[PDB]
Amino acid sequence: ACDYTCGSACYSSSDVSTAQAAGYKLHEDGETVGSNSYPHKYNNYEGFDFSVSSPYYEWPILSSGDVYSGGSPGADRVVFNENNQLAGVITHAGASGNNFVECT
Ligand SMILES: Nc1nc2c(ncn2[C@@H]2O[C@H](CO)[C@@H](O)[C@H]2OP(=O)(O)O)c(=O)[nH]1
Repeated sequence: ACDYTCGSACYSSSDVSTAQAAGYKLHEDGETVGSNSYPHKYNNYEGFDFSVSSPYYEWPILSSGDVYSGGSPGADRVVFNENNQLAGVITHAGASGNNFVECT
């Protein structure tokens, strides 16, 4: 059930897969939504040890279960690459500044 824990947000594999599919599709069509223009390149400044190759893209995953459509993105993100492989699930919760910590 709780495959990914972001602070207090709990996401299942299906939740991630659904959000990732939506984000990858917009990337594929070259579209973006929200004040921060998601999905956009994630440079991995935090230096996370991803098992998949770059480039990476961040896309918001909502605790409500809805697919992001340009509103408030919240603190959690799913990270994917050009192969639509899941690099990881990250969050701003528990981090300082605009930094991310990996969800466990
Ligand atoms: N913290 C962080 N921000 C990133 C990274 N890659 C791109 N960014 C963007 O770099 C700027 C400083 O963090 C922000 O615009 C941020 O976008 P988001 O705010 O949409 O994450 C990354 O690897 N880590």
